[PDB]
Order: sequence, then structure tokens, then C-alpha cells
Amino acid sequence: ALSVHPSIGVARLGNANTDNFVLNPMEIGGLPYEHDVDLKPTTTVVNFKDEAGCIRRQGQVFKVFGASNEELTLDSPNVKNIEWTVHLANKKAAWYEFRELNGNLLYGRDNSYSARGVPWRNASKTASSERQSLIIDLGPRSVSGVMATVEISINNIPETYLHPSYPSGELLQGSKHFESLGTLRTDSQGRLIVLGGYGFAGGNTDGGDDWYDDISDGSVTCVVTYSDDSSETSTAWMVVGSPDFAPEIVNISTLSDTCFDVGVRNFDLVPDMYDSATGHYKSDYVANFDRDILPIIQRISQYQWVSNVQSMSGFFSFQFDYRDGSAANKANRMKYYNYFRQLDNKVIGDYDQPQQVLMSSEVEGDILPLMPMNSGSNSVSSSNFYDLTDNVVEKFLALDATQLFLLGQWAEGEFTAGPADDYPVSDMDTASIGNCVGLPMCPGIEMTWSLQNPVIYKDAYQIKHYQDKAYFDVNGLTPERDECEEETGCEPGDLTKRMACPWQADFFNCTIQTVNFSEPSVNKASQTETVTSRTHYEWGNLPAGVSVPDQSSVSATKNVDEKVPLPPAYYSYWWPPQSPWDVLTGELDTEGQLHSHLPAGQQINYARGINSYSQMVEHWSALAFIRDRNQNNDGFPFFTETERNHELFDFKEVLVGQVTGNSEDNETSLPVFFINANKE
Amino acid sequence: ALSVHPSIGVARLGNANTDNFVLNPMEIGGLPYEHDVDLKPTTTVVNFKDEAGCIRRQGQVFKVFGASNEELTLDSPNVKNIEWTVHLANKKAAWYEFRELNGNLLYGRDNSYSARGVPWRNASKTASSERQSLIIDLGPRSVSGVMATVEISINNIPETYLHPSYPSGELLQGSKHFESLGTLRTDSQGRLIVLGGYGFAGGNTDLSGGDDWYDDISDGSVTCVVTYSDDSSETSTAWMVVGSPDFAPEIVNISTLSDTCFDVGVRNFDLVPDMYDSATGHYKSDYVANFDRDILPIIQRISQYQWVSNVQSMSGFFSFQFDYRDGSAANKANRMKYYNYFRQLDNKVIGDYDQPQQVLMSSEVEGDILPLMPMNSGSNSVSSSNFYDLTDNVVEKFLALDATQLFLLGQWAEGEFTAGPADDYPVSDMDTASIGNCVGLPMCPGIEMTWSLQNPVIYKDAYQIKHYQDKAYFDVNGLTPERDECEEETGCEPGDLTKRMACPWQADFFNCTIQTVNFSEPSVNKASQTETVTSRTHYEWGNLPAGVSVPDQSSVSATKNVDEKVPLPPAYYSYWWPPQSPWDVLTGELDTEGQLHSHLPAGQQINYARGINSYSQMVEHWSALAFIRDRNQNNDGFPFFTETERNHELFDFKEVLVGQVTGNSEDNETSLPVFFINANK
Ligand SMILES: *[NH2+]CCCC[C@H](N)C(=O)O
Ligand SMILES: N[C@@H](CCCC[NH3+])C(=O)O
Repeated sequence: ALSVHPSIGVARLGNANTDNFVLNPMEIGGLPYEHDVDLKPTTTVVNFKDEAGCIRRQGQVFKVFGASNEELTLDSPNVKNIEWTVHLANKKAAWYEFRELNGNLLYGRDNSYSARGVPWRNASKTASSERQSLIIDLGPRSVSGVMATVEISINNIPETYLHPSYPSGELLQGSKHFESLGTLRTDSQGRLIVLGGYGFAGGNTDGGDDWYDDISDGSVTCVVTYSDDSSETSTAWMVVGSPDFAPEIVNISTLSDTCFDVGVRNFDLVPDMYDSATGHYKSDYVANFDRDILPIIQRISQYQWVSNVQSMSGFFSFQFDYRDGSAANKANRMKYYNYFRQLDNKVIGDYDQPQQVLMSSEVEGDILPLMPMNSGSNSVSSSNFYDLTDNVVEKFLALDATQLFLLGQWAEGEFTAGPADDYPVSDMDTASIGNCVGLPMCPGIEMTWSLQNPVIYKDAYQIKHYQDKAYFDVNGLTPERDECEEETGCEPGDLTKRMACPWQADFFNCTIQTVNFSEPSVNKASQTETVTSRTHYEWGNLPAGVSVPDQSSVSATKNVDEKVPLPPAYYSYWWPPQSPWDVLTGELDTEGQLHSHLPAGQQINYARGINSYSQMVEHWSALAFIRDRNQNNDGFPFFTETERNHELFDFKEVLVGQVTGNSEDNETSLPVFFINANKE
Repeated sequence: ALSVHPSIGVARLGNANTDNFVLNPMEIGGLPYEHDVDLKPTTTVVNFKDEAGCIRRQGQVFKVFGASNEELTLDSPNVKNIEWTVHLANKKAAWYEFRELNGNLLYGRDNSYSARGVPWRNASKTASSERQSLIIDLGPRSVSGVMATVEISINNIPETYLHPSYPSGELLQGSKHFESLGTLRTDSQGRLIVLGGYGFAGGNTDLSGGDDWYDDISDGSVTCVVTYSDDSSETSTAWMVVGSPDFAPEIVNISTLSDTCFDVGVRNFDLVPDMYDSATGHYKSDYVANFDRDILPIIQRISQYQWVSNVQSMSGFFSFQFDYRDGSAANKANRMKYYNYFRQLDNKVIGDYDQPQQVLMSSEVEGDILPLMPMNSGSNSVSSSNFYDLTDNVVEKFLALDATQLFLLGQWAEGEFTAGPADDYPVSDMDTASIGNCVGLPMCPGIEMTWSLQNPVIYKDAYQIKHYQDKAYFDVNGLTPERDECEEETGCEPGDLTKRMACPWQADFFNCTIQTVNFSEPSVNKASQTETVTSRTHYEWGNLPAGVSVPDQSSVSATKNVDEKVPLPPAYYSYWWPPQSPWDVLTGELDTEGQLHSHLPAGQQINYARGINSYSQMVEHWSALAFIRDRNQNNDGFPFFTETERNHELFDFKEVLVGQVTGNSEDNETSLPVFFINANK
């Protein structure tokens, strides 16, 4: 039988010229690739943006392999053609509003979208045909041969695709005109390259209904026709994400770790590690330091370039020897392990659980944030939101169950030093989704927690397809269908539909969360602040014999905020590798320093100047790519901002006395970055 | 035959207790009246507001007189009963959007609402029954007898009134629940008192938009039926109008609505045959005016504006720099120079822009520059000729007197006038006293009423509104939402005199301030203005060691600001209605407590609306504003008007040092006061 890799492709949006793109990373944490005129990868990316400051699309190369794992191309003996059919769709406008973990069936049927009352997006549209038309679906496109190109355009929808849909005409805010979901190409030997959207994000309100973006996902079909006209067919999936603004920095739990974990616990991917008959990991499984543990430590060690998480420093200091498996070092390994949060169970209404605990202790001397130190998958809504009393809460991050099992085996001394055998997972499969966020997912960046649900897969790393080209040709896509509920596979648009519509809202808010740590069932509460003030006046320096009566009055103010983080609260990151927050300035020449208004080497806010959600929707592409300036020298990283469109931004230095009224404060100033709409 | 006075009553909104009211002024520029328990007027008003800072309603007393001009009351010998029926309504939500002079048929049929394509308010409602239901109409109420009271309430609509309408349920913004248009009472002798609304303004859309908004302004018909001992009866009619508060009742408008009715009367109903020839349509140049009756009030009114606006260029028109009562030849050149500084009236012809009311100054030659008179906005200083998809939108930039006032001023100038008492005009004092306290000009749209009042077709005679149909017709049909009384010419319905005004009226009040008026292009009031600033930044570094140099750096940046409709320069700062919506007024608190709360010393001129920083705040907090009043009223001829009764406690205050704005701490020797409303109080 044939196989296509990667099993889940990953492309990234870009607004540069349609013909100006990079190719996929070839490993987790790898840079994307420049290419030659044959569309073969050459060197790692030189610049992420074009000269005009537009972000280049990143495309995914897919390859097809025969029974003995040899690659099939148009040059293979006995191959006369290879035809790729890709069907991408965006179902976001047709899906439910995002309400954290509501709708996630891993918590049981009582957490279904219907049982939780989650409203549909664009809720005034209630007939099925009206819901279907909210989907962006241009039908499938096909590509085959040497150096082919075809757009997934509203202008070349096949005649056989009876139900296309898209936001038509001139949109009233953001991007005006939707045109394309991306481009399919082949290289010089017939391999597929899928390129995604252009960063379109527009709608007809200011508010939020009737909005769209050009994120998409869907099916990949490959038909290889042999010289005698027989054929074989094999499938994969494809996902488009917004730009990876720090591609060398890897998420502690990636989506590859997610697929792997789902695989181990549900598809017998690693029989030695987990006993599928009983539903437990095997305590005799021996982990491997370099394969299983080291990546966690390395990933933790790079968050400092995009966030302030210094409390994690002890987990990569090598204050003791992480490679020493002896009894003498066991107390040390166990102490390291015991600082990681165990996983919550997935039971509705159970709040007092390890992911609601912030610190090791609150006794002075014994205070450390537990690990990894980041938000969990619901630090936003309390138990009592949305007219529920048992809304699922998950305040703080944990590793996935498989990572954590393997870490425990390390802690126990059940691990080796030296080479391990690879798991039965292709490296091409890990290289795509290993660059996507795995946790937390609220909703996340590329994908959300449907990817944790084994019912969407036909085997580890492989998305199950619902139906086929001939079905969708006649019927179109099914707007209300939940692949997690039906269990019979995914439709185009299913992997990305749950994310924010438009994505730049995920991006604007993927920063930090201020998370309560005193009441397990509470994230936010109403806060009433009453300030009662008595003003008393007296007059003096009066002549002898003169007096004037004092005067006094009382005033009060009452401020009510319906939903604010309950104190005491902890400053917690969301997705530092995918949405940086605290970064170093990198302009080393006078011109870049004048334009950026900053010296090099200073830590500042990554998004400075993008002061509103509407600005992010329009100017996302102006932001920097965080990159290792010392990449040639392994082990001595120096990550700074590169390629920020500094000219977009204006700048004012406000003296502190401007705010306070005290001119002595003007010895200190506050830098303010912003975007003036009136600039040319 | 009976007659009812006033012909057109005027009441004013108030949010104090329903039982806490003052009665109508008795003369033009008169204070309203306190009253006794019989509801008879006593002495002029003490406080305009109650102790809680809520404005007291002003009610209108109506009286009915017999064929001898003798007043009839329940105490009159041959009188068995007097029964009053008042039908007030608010048609504002069912009328057209206000678009300055569009719809005004005095400019010809080509200026009709339909020819001009003016849209309806709440334009999504198009069936006649749905338009009708936008009207606030609770039917008529009747009152008779000694000390009666009946509310114009949603809870006492007569069963015979088949189509009442009003905004039901809870409104989403501003006032939540509509309940009443006002109160009818009788006094101890059976006279009518009409009190109007309570200041309700609410709607279902956000004004920060403005569809499905309502206020409790109203107007409508008054019917009096007098029944005699023998059970015979006679009937007579009047009209009634409710306006927002008069915040400076002692200060009179240069042209009042009494002047409007008078002018309309002279020109169209033969009210004064010796002044105007109705067969040829011209004034009579041999009419001899009277200084005290005709001229002096203009001069006096001009002289009061200084208490509420900065109009110092008008000072020469009341200085007595020469003798205004000298009608001799030797003084004619002076009287003529005075008259010639007044704007003549524009002709109401579409497309004719180069006319006297587009002219600001006597000239722009140094030494010969004076703003023409009266110096104020006209009835369209807002929209240009090319607005609203039109090419010949009617413009009228600057104020003129009315045609009658100006005729009489010219008779003065020519020396055709008397000193001494005059013949009164055949107009009751009781008719001038009501509407003489309303704005007559300009009307864009105005305050109480707008330019329909200038149209003779709504009148059956001078000062008398013509009634369309009758009580039975409205019992069955309700009111006619689309009907223009000015187009049909067969009379007014309840709601017709106020429906054109802003909905809610607090928009008219928020904007009745000043206008920056272009005076270079007669067809233009506003234009788009594009300001492009192109900036080259250049850097050089110096004081470097010997042999060291670094290159200069430079770059270029630009901003392009586009405002779509702003006054076209050069422009002139022009008032709207200083008497009715004050702008520059004197602070009035003479004791320490009032000064601490106000944050100001007494005697300082400051902005009247300070702290009301948005339209939405005006809609909520109109009633906090001051009444401008003569603190020296006991001493005739020595006025001293200041704010009184401002609800200072509503407002917060910040003193901003100028260096907070500029970045230069040396500028901190100077500060700017900023008043505002913190909703979290
Ligand atoms: N995946 C990130 C969502 C951010 C949530 C936001 N700060 C909130 O409190 O609503
Ligand atoms: N200032 C307003 C009009 C004033 C309305 C007064 N009667 C404008 O430019 O629209």
C-alpha cells in the first residue's frame, strides 16, 4: 500500500507575492527553507519577509512512498502519474462560539456543546443551507506533473462542485475582498507543495458576527498511476496556521507530543510503554535520556527569549547531573519530577485537583511555581459561568500524560544514557506538527483540543476522513457536524473551525493571563471597589483676631467590574514560543535604532504599538520574527527581534510628570509605541 | 362668541415632583410665577429647582372670555360649567429627519420633503400603521370644575380612543419607562392649567444610532365648552405647546415667536391694514412707527445678549451714542447708518446664493469692518448647496430680523416714527406673553418650534392655529403620521407644531451653542479639509574626537488627515440662541461652600455647559444646568445676570498644568480647568 508524509501538513499564512515562499521546516524547531527553481529545498530561510515587509508564505512538501518505503516520484520506473487532490475549507463562521473546554467530549457527554448550551456563531442563521454558506469552501483542486501551479481561487471552482461558498462582495471592515484559500504546486519531480492563505481577515461588523479569515484545513489525496493504468491511492491531512514568529523555539508540549500521547494510550503505538488491555502505563518501561527527557529540558531552557519564566531555570541548570541514574542521585531526580503538576482527571465538577495548584507550598523557604509554569486549558472562566454550575476549570499547565510518564521513569532511575531506538513514527510526521502548539489549548494557535480526541484518528498521527470527493461534489460540507460526536471521520475545515474567527483575536490575546490561585472553582469574579473620601478645608496664616470656619464634604465612587481575575493571582504565560511577549531588541545599526527608538539588547514588549484588537487584525504582519543571531555556533544562542516593520509605528516619550502633575517626576519617562492611521 | 387666551400656550418640561410647578410668565421676558393653593399666580419664582436640584414644571393658565371680552369662570353669574379638552401628542419619531430648510414650502414646491428626498425617521417602518405607532398619542383628556387634576397617562386612555400609541416596555438607553405627556388641572375658578412632560428621553439604540428614540415634548389642541344656566353652550379653541426649560427667562430673543406670528399676520391676514397693503403685497411707506412699541424692544433685546454670549460688535446698537428718539433731519444720517448695518432678508428662491444673508461684514476694508445685524447664525449655516444628494440645497448663513421688524426699523430710519404712547396692535397681550418667550429666529431647527410656524397655511387667522378635523375623527382614526399640515393646508393635528424638532430635544440643546460659519463662498457651509504634513528628520552628531566622523542620517515621513465636513475657512464664530441656550455666562456663587463646589470665584465668565462633554451626557444631565438670572432684579436698569441653581455636585474637576500637555515644565505656571462627569459617583 502507499503512504503519504507528513500525515498532517502545516503551511503558514503570508501576504508577500504569491510566488515568493519558503518551504517547510525539516525538523522540530527547524527553520523553513529557501528553494531552487525546481522547488527543492536549499538553504535555511534568509529573510522571513520580502523587501516591502510582507511575510512570505510557508509551504508544505508532501512525498509519497511505496510498500518498501521508497519514495515514488514522476521519475520512478513504472509510474506514469501522481495526482494530488487537496480539499481545504474554513468552517469557522459556521461553528460554535469558543467557550474554553465546553464541547470537549473527553470530559463526557454532559460536556457536549448541546448540553452546555454553547451558541452558534452567526446565530441569526439557523437553516442548514444558510449555515453551510458561512463556510468558506471553494471545492477541491488537483495538481500533477512537473512544476504545476493552481490557485484555490473563487475564480476556478470546478463545475462539478455544486455548493461552493464564501464571503462575497466588498466587506465593510478589514480585508475588503476574499479571493483565495491558497495555492497548490508541484515541484520538478511531481511532489505536492501546499501553500495556504494570504492573511485575509475581514467582516461586516465592528460586534464580530459576519467575520472571516483565510485559515483552512482539509484532506490530501494522492493517486499514483502505474504504467499499466492501475493505481494506488493514499491520504493525509493539511492544516494552515498563522505565522510562526519564533520558529527555532519549541513548545514544551507540541502537537506531535499530542499525537504521540493519543497514539500510545489509544492505538497501541508503543506496546512496551502502555498496556492497552488494562489502561495503564508499564512501570518496567525504560526511558531514554536523550530521546525522552532532554527535549523537555531544552524546550524549557529557551522560553527565556520570549517570556520571563526564571522560576523554570532550576529545571535546566544541571545543578546536579540529569544523566546519573544511580540511587545516590535518586532523591534529586525525584525532587525535580515532584515539582511537575500531575494531570487533572477529566471529570466534570471536580475542582480540587493538581492543575488548580500554583505553588509547591506557600511556606516561606519552600515556595516554587510548579511545572511547567504557564496557563492551563482553562484559566479564563469559572465553574459558575455560562449559566452552568460545573464548567470545567484547568488553571495551570501540565505536561501530557506520556511525557509525564517518561519523566517519572527518569525520576525512578528507569532510563538509559546513549542512543535509543526511534519510536515507530516517521520523522516527516513529527516535523510538521511538532512545530505547532500542543498545550495549553484555550483554544491554542493552529489547532485545539479536538486533536486530543482519539475518535478523529484512524491510527496514530493519521486523521480519519469522513466521506470522499464524490460525496462533497454533490452535497458540500456539513456545517453542524461534530466529527468528535459522530466518530466517523473529519471533513475539510474540521481541524481549524473551533479557533477564533478571525485568528488575529487568538493572536492579540495569546499573551499572559492573571490566574487566581486561592479558589479552585474560580477564575473570575465580580469586583466592587468603593472609595469614600472626606475632604476637609481649613484656612490659616490669618491676622490676629480673624478666624474662618472649616468646611468639609464627603464624596464616594463605586466601580463595578463584572468579571475580573480573583486575587490573589499569578502572572502566567499563554504560548511564549508562538506568541512572544518579552523579547530583546536587535537593531545593531544606527538606522534601525533610530527607527525602532531603542538600543539593541533591551527586553521590551513584543507587540508594542499594537494597542487594540482591530490593529492586530490589520497589522499582524508588521511584527518581528524572533531568531537566533548566533545560529552558527551551537550552544550559544542569542535570540532577538528581526524584521520588525518599525516604520509603521510612531513613538512618544512621555515624561512621568505629565501623568502625575509633579515636574520633579520628569527625570523619568515612559516610551509609548502606537500606530497613527494618518501615516503615509 | 367666546375666545380663549393664550391662542398658543407654552408649558416647560420639568423633572421635579408632579405637584411642584410654577405658572406661566405674564409678559415677554417675564419670570414664571409661584402660586397659592387655589393655583392663582402670586409673586415671581423663588427657585426654579426643588431642593433635590430637579427642575419644576411650568404650566400654562388658559382663560375664556365672552362676547364682551369679559372673563368667564365658574363664578360667573350665568355659567353652569366650563369643560376643557386637550389633546397633546408627540409625532417626532414618525416624522422626517431634520435637514435644515429641506421640506420648508415657503421656498416652493421644489423644496418639499419628497422633492428633496428627505428620509423618514425610523425608516425601516414603512406601513402607515407601523408609522402611526411611532407617535406618542394617549388621546385627549378633559378637565372641568374646581381644582381638578387629570394625568395624560398611559393608564387612563379613554376607551373611545381606539389607536393610542407610545414606546412600551423598558427602553434600553436613557429613560427606561414612558408613562405620561403631562397633567391637566383647573384652578379654584375652573381655569385650565396644562403642564407638559417630565423630561423623559430614552430609546433602544446607542447614541455613542438614534433610531427608536423618544422624548415627552408634545403639542396639540385646546377646546373650551362653556355651558350656561339655560344649558345652552358655546365652544372656542386654542393650541398648546410644550418646550424644554427656559434657562434664562428674563433674556428675550431679538425675534421671538410672537414676532413671527405678528409678521405672518401683517403679511397674510390683514392684521394691520395701515402697515401693509394686502392688495399689492407691499408695506405702506407712509406708516408711522412708534419708538417705544416698535423699536425700543429690539434695542433692549440686543443689549441683554452680553449676559449669555460674547457679541460685543452689537454694542453700538444700544449705546445711545446718538439720540435714538430724535426723528429730525439732522439725525437722519445717524438713524440711516444704524439701519443700514442690518441684513436685508433673502428672497426665498432656490438656487439664489449671493444674497444679503450670506454676507458677514459691512465690508472687509480696514476701518469699515463691522458684523452685520443681528450678529448670529441664520437658519442654515450647517449644510452647503451640494449636500444631501442635492445641487441647490437652501442656504441662509447669517441672521436677519423678520420682515415686519425690519420694515418698522426702516420707518424709524426714515424719521417716520413717534415718541410717546402708541395705539396697541389688535393682538391680545395674553397671546404675546406665551410665544413671545419662544425662539422666533433662527430656526435650524430652533428650540420650541421650527419654520412651519412661519407658514400662513397652518393658521386660520393671525396668532390662531387652524385645527384639522375634530375629536370624533381622531377617536376612530388616530393621528395621521405622514400628513404635512403645510402641504394640505387644512389645519394641524396634535403633534404637528413640535414633530420636526430633534428627537430627543436634548440634541437640539447640546448643539444650540455656536457655529463656525464660512463667509467667502455663498453656496458653501462645510467642506472636506485634507491636511498633509510632510516631515524630513535629519540627524547629525558632533563634538567628536579628532579624526572621527559619522554620517548624517535622514528620513522622510508623512501624515494625511482628512475631515469630511468641517467649516470652510475663513469662518466666523456665530451664536445660535444665546437667550435660550446660554454659552458664555458669569459664575454666581458668593459663599465659600458654593465656590468650593463650583471650583470658581464669582464674577468670572465661563462656559455654561462645562462638564457636559458629550451628547449622551446632555441627554442624561440637562437638568443639572444653571438658570441665568438677574441677581439685581429689584433695581431697574442695573442688571447683573449670573448662573444660579447649577447642580455643582454632579461635576468633578481637574486642574491640568499646561506642561502636562506640552512636556515643558516651565509651562506649569499656567493651568486649564476641566469639568466632567464621573458616572461612578
Ligand atoms: N488562548 C488564549 C486565550 C486568552 C483569554 C483572555 N485573556 C480572557 O481572559 O478572556
Ligand atoms: N452645529 C450643528 C448644528 C446646530 C443646530 C442648532 N440649531 C452642526 O454643524 O451640525
